[PDB]
Amino acid sequence: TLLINQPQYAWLKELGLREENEGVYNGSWGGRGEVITTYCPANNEPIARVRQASVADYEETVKKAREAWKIWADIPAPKRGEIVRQIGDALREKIQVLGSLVSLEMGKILVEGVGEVQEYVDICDYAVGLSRMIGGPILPSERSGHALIEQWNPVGLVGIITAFNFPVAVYGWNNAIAMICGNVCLWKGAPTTSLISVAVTKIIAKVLEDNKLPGAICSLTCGGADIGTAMAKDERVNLLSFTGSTQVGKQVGLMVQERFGRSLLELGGNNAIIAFEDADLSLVVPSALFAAVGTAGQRCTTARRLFIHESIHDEVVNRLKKAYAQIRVGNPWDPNVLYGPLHTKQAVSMFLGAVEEAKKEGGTVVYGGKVMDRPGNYVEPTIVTGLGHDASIAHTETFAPILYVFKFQNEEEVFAWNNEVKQGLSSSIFTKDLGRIFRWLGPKGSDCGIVNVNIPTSGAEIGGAFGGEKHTGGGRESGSDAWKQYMRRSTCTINYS
Amino acid sequence: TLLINQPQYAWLKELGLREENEGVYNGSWGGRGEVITTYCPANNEPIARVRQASVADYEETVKKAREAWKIWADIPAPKRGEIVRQIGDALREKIQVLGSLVSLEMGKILVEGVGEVQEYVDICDYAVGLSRMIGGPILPSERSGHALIEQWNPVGLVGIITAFNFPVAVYGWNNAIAMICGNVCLWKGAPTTSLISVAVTKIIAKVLEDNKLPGAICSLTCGGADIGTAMAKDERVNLLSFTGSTQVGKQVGLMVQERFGRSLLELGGNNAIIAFEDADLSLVVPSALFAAVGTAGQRCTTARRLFIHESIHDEVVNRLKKAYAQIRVGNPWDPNVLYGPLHTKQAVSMFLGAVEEAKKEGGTVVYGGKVMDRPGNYVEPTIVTGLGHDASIAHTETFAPILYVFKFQNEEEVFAWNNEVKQGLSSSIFTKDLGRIFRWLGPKGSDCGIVNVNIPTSGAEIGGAFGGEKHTGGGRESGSDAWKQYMRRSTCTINYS
Amino acid sequence: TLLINQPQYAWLKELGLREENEGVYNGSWGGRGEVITTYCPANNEPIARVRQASVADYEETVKKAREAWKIWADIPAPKRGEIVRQIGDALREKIQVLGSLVSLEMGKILVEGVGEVQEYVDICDYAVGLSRMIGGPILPSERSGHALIEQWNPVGLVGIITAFNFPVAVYGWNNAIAMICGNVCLWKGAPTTSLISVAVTKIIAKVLEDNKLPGAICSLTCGGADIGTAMAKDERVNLLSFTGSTQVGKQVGLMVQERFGRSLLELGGNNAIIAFEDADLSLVVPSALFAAVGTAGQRCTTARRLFIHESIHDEVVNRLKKAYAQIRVGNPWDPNVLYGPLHTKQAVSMFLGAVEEAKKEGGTVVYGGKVMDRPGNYVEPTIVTGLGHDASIAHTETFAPILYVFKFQNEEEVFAWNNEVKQGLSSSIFTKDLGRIFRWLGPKGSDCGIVNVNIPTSGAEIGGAFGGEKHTGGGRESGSDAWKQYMRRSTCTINYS
Amino acid sequence: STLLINQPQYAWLKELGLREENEGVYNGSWGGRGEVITTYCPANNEPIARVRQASVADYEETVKKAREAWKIWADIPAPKRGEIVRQIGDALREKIQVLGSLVSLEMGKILVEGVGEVQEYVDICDYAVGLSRMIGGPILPSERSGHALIEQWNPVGLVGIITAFNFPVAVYGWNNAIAMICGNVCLWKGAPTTSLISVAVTKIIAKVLEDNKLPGAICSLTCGGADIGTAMAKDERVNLLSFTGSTQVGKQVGLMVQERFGRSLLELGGNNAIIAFEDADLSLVVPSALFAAVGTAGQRCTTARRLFIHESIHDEVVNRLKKAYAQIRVGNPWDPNVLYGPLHTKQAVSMFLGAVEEAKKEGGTVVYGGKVMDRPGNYVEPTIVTGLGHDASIAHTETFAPILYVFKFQNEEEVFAWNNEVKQGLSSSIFTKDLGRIFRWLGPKGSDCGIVNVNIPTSGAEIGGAFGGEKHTGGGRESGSDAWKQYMRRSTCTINYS
Ligand SMILES: NC(=O)C1=CN([C@@H]2O[C@H](COP(=O)(O)OP(=O)(O)OC[C@H]3O[C@@H](n4cnc5c(N)ncnc54)[C@H](O)[C@@H]3O)[C@@H](O)[C@H]2O)C=CC1
Ligand SMILES: [Br-]
Ligand SMILES: [Br-]
Ligand SMILES: [Br-]
Ligand SMILES: [Br-]
Ligand SMILES: [Br-]
Ligand SMILES: [Br-]
Ligand SMILES: [Br-]
Ligand SMILES: [Br-]
Ligand SMILES: [Br-]
Ligand code: NA
Ligand code: NA
Ligand code: NA
Ligand code: NA
Repeated sequence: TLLINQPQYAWLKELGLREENEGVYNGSWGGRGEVITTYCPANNEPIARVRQASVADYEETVKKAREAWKIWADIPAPKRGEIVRQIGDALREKIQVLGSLVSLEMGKILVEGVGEVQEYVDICDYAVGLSRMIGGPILPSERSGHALIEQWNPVGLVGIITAFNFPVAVYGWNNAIAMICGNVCLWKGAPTTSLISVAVTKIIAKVLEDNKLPGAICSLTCGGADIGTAMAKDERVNLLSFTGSTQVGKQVGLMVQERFGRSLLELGGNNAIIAFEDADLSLVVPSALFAAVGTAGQRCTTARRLFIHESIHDEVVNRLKKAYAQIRVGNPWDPNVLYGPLHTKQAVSMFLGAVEEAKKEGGTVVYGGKVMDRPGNYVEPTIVTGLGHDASIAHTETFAPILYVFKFQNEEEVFAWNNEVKQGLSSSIFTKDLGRIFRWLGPKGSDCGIVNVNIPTSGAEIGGAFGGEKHTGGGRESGSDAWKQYMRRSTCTINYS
Repeated sequence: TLLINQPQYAWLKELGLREENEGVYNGSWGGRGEVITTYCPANNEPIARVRQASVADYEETVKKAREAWKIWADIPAPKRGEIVRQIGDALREKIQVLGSLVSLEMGKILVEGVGEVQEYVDICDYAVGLSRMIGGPILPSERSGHALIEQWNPVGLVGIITAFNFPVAVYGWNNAIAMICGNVCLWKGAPTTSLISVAVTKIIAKVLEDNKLPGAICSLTCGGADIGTAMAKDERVNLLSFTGSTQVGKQVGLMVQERFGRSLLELGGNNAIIAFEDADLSLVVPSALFAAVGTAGQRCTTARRLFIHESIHDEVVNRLKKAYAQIRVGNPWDPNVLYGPLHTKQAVSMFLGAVEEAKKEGGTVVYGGKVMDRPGNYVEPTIVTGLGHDASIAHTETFAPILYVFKFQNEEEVFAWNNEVKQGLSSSIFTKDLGRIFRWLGPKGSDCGIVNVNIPTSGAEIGGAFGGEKHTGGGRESGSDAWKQYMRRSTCTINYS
Repeated sequence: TLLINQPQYAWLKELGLREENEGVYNGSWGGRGEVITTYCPANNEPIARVRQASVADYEETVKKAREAWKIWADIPAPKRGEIVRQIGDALREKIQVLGSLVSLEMGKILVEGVGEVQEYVDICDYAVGLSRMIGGPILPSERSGHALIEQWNPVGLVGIITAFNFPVAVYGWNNAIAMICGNVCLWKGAPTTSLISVAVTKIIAKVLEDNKLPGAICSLTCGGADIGTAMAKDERVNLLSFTGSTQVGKQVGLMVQERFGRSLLELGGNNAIIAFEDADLSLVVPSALFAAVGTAGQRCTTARRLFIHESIHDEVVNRLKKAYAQIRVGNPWDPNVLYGPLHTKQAVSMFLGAVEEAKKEGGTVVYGGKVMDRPGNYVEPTIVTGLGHDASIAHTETFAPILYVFKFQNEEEVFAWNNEVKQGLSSSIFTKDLGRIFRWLGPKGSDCGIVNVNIPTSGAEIGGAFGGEKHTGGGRESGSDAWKQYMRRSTCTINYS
Repeated sequence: STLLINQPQYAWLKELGLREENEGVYNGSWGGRGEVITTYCPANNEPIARVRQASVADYEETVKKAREAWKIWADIPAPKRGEIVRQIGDALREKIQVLGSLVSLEMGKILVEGVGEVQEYVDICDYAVGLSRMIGGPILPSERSGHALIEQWNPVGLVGIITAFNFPVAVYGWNNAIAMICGNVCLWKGAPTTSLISVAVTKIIAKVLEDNKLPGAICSLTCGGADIGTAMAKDERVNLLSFTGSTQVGKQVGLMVQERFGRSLLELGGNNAIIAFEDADLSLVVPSALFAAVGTAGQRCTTARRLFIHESIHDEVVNRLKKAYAQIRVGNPWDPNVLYGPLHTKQAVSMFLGAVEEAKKEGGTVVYGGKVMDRPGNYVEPTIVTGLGHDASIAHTETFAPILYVFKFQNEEEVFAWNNEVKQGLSSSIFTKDLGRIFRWLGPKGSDCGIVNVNIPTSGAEIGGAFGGEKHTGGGRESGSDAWKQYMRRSTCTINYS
């Protein structure tokens, strides 16, 4: 009954997957913890099993990673960059099958599964150049006969805890950067995407082994909250990068603070699109559709709040309802499918709870609101009008395709309403007005980490730093000088005289 | 009875000080909380009194600072830099009397009191240029017809809690940089340096008033742990910069993380000098003396551990104990004095307690270890030989002039011994060996924030970022790109097509 | 009789000027060359005299400057910054009287004279901060046990040749930056602005001498083409910064290239404003007025071409003609005057010849075109319609207030017409269209060094690099990383193993 | 059978797409109506194959096609330009052994160095892919309310690239990779004696562009000599001219470009010194000096030509160097583990003999070498001369041959001055353990060169740094740090949005 044992899913064997897989890698493969079965959300059928990390496995892995670090930190950064280059190429070779796995086990559509792998490929290619650039200034000392230099060094072991919804790319952004920065990594992915974590780790492990390097440079310990908490409490984990809910992230951040560790937190979002009266509606409508319903509303950057100027509110709502009706639903790996399932049955329950709460708080479901009558975790993408901007349910992140729509009149009030929530990840305005655009980007504009114009809330690329403010946690990944979070600065005065 | 009422201390009135002073400034002066008297630690005489902040005063001041922010954040950064330029000149004008107040109330020697004010003047002058530079890159988007820009904006209200020992410079580094970055400030200084906080605030207030700017841009709420905890818990304080003990700093860090605020933590040190066999002993001996006994051992960067190669250990210790015997003791503001009192009686008790625990743990006091028989809080600067490098008292920061001396033989072990403690502020080696120097600066070298060569642990200048790692808390102040901690990054994609 | 000998000009003596002044400074004052008398362009009266540099003076000065460099280059950059801070304050003390001298000898209105001095003060203030920043990265070597550092060192002697029209500020930009970068300076200003060059040099000389530094760090050799040519040919002049005509600059550039020196060329402009149909005309008209007629048309950044969309051409021209008629003409020291004389009688002749050439080429003088019947070098500010955009006289820089007006229809053609001239200094569009703005800033936009939107061609500030492309010569001054032009880069690999 | 390409043992040449006669113009189309040149193997003086160079008409057509191509290329986002450069890196990777071998065959340097050049190009390509997501300027805080201030960088347009014989792949590669990601189109004129290498490289690039449906004139080739080079130097359509070559020609090129207010990037001659202090590790100094002086048969721009040795250690170092020189394996440069090949031309051999005689006239003593080797091809003995004054005319002159001039010194100040007294300013190296001396060398009273090295010879450089020299070396930089800015135009842009 396991999908991996069915002829049609034989392609899973191309990723080295079998009926039961080792979920611990530290140079050797193992797993003496609980065996987990993951399921395909499109049909609720079991795919395969992963043997998770026991406490002893965790302990052994940390020690081995730290031993490997002594070798790795001695390799020149440009040479570490060559390893990351080879990782990029290894990912390229497995792009279709790895993206197909993301669609199968996570449930996003194929083009996005593949796109996710491509993101990891792209950050590897970026990191190769960065590996010849990272460092600080040599500064002019006020003291005669002295040099003053800013040095950057690896922090050591970078733990990486990742969410279900970007089961490849988030790890990738962290890995590529942490690696070139001279750190070793320990990955604990989402339990419900354990096969993806295993598959990615196999690809990287082959590269490390082919280059005669210790595998524990990119260690894996599959597990749940138990392993995650161990990481958060472990003084040997010098930086903990955590991508996940604000509720869990808060606790991770506190645990890391308690031990004077470093954390990089990438937490929840409650992202707004705002359409002004001068907006190009031919642009607004598809943008909002994609931002709200893409990945079945399971992106951290998903649009969950849509503010529309009173003058165009009804036309936009009507056009969006028509667009929602045209959405092609089906198995996420099938041709021309744009809409797949929610990742879990619990997510379906949370969706229904949110819809009922929206109604009690005074909103009207104008499209959707129900579970679809078909196998898997499918729900109707949903549009709610009539809530106050400050409705409790609108201020909460429900990780499901529910879009709350609000009217507004003026720019000052709607910027404030963008900013009034506790989340601070992404935000977008649609307008042609030059001044309004630069005000949006300025100190009285959006308070979010991602501040977009005429592109929706999921608009981001490798070259920029990615993350948010407020309850989104403050960390940054990927581009700009995000790398500095994975290194320790020293200010060094050398008296040579 | 109060020093300010004696003709010889009439100069205090040049700083706007009176017998009883208001300790709250927000545009207006007040203070409804407890009245504190501060004392001269050289003679234990009372200087004057300060009316501290009640809860109502704090609430009033936060609200006024937040209102002022709306005005201040709209002022172009270069024009903010002009205000900072004027602050610099205003401090210049009062450098001698302000330096004298620092010597009187805090107890450091006049040249260091004056030097502290000069540090604030210097960071103001640096910040004037920086106000025309702060920002991020315009990056090449992968999307045709799109711009990608990294913007930086003020965080809002910067709370600044400072320690007794640098009662002007630490505030100054935070103020000058926070200001040019478009933030408003709220200062809560050490209670035992309340007159200094008031004096500095008077100087800045006049500049803001003369420029028709709201005074709450540089607010003051004198108080103790009550006010400081309020600040740590206040969601209205967007960034809390805290300089102080690790113990307190840990709790402040936790309170800020609980509310998803930002913290900048500048905590304790336990700084090592390491003298290799090829060291210039004519440089090591006076460097170690200054690093260990300067400010009566009350710098966060004070040398508390001295590792000496076995071949030269006895010669250095003997030469150092001769040097200690020559130190000139007196009132810290008096001519040619090099050594003043400890800041409080409690510090004397802690000094005595450490000296005795050092003995319980097996150390030998080879110079000092006694209180001095004279008015004020004077202790003998102390050298302890014989302890194991891992003696619990050597691993503890005792904020007094006790120098623990250790033998070593090889480089790798002594680098490990630098690094074994929980603190990570400053470190220094004295050697001529080129390879050893670059190894010290590299990934297997010092783990500290300040990594020095042939200059002691007290060596730093405004052009570099200042701060530590591990239990020192990770924050940076002053130079390089420390300004980024006082601002929020956004990554902005503009579809202009 | 000399104006300086009349009682109402006694304020000239506040600048230390006398009836005959030494025009050579190198630590000592002299000048054995020809004695020049300078004249006020508002009335053609002689002001005072300056003893210029002979060949022997020049030779002695270059030798003394290179000797001074030995000392200066050994002073830490931040301490050089301290000298520059003091120069800025010394300029502040004399801002009104120096500004008055600029109005008298050069002929621009008083607010611009004072503004010019303020520009030098402001670049000094900027440079103080930059003196703690200048340098390059420490880079990650691909070689184990090697360091890789980019160092920057002074070039040595920076010769600075300046134009008549910004007789303080151009020198200032070069001086402040060159100085903090560890260079010594040799100034030859415009002979018709000799008193200004002397006055500025007296201010700097006092700072250097007060600080017991050799005065040849900021040397002065007043003279004409002879001294300028010597500088261009002198291998001891490591960098020659030349601000002036394209014609002269081309020859300076070739002379410097022949000897493998460095040049920084800041040459002519032919700057266009373009007004699109969506422009705010209440903004276009006053911006075009200021940009065209400010400084009597004698800025390098003066608007000389105005392209107006066909829909709005006649209205814009009608509004400009009206605005020109309200210009207040007179003595540039009269506080209500907005328009003074051209700098020389030759300039009047060139103006007249350009006006008559414009007519011969088919243009219509719609406003002005005549020499004014009054004392001094006054001409009417002039507007010419009806020429083709590629009319010969329109492609020529005539350094006088003549604005050539053209119609256009589409964006692509008008961007091409901005770009078709040989000059490449400044450019401006007036529009509200977001896409057009970004395209203007992009690879198919303006080809100039200054690319402005909704602000005219004279829009620039010290934080940015200033200069142009094409026949404007390529050099940059003032902000961003313009400082690198005044230093030599080295790429340094250190094998420490 | 006369041509090496028609002999069976060199059939590997065809793996590069080379034939008996090859088109030496590429602009999307291949051609060449100019003079046919035959290039020769310096190891055996045999002709390899032929290349049809550019006529004036070819040049004109190619510049026009390049400028049309620029309109398309500059509109492609920089990261997508980066992706093309990535693919160029991979295409070079595929041909690395055979293109390296052609470098050894046509140019004459040993195989590890020919392979090494191709690897350098691969490596700068990989660097440029990251850089393509990074290039740009700051957004600055305007002093004006309601205004933005932005520093923008845009392509200059057409970058002409003239290269020398001695790095016939790597120098083009550094310029190409960077120019391309910066949105420029390129026009290459390589050394005539390395025409086959230019053709082979251009075939690799052409295939990548054409496979990606891009116009090939993005990376155009016009093989030729001084006539084509001069045209480029005079052409207003060539926005930046990057010239690598002799100081004598580079001066003229720089003057032509300046005359027309174009931009030049000049990478000219060197006269590079190694200085060994009394405290130097001799076990390091000797092999370093050997590699730096004799590597590439003395035909690197960064070749060590002057060796200053402290009086106390001079005789020992010279003796050890003479011993090491006698142990070098000589052979055909494309054979693995041969360490010493021929000079590039018969003319270069004659100039070597002339320089040795000049050294003797000026009072020097040849303590090793000085003669031609008794073997086929342009082989000369690597040569050590002692006894000259540091200011000897022939020591101040760049002779592109393996002649090392050795000098004694006593004091640091004097020997730093002697490093600096020549007109060239490319590379320099000291060997010492003294911390202060090392930082003084790096400081304002130290080396005046563009490359300033410590305990590694004069040929020590890597792609992450900017590469180039000062003084008569011409001032240009290639490869790393912010060298890219020379391939772009800066604009300072004020936007009033209020
Ligand atoms: N790009 C920029 O920053 C600026 C450019 N300019 C340009 O300057 C020109 C107006 O100023 P002018 O003083 O009339 O220019 P000019 O070219 O006649 O003279 C400029 C300076 O060069 C000197 N000089 C004259 N002949 C020389 C020679 N053969 N060799 C060396 N130096 C020589 C003059 O004495 C003077 O100091 C305009 O073209 C204007 O656009 C003016 C200000 C700024
Ligand atoms: Br998007
Ligand atoms: Br107020
Ligand atoms: Br110190
Ligand atoms: Br005339
Ligand atoms: Br303006
Ligand atoms: Br022809
Ligand atoms: Br032809
Ligand atoms: Br010859
Ligand atoms: Br090397
Ligand atoms: Na279902
Ligand atoms: Na006492
Ligand atoms: Na007149
Ligand atoms: Na031969």
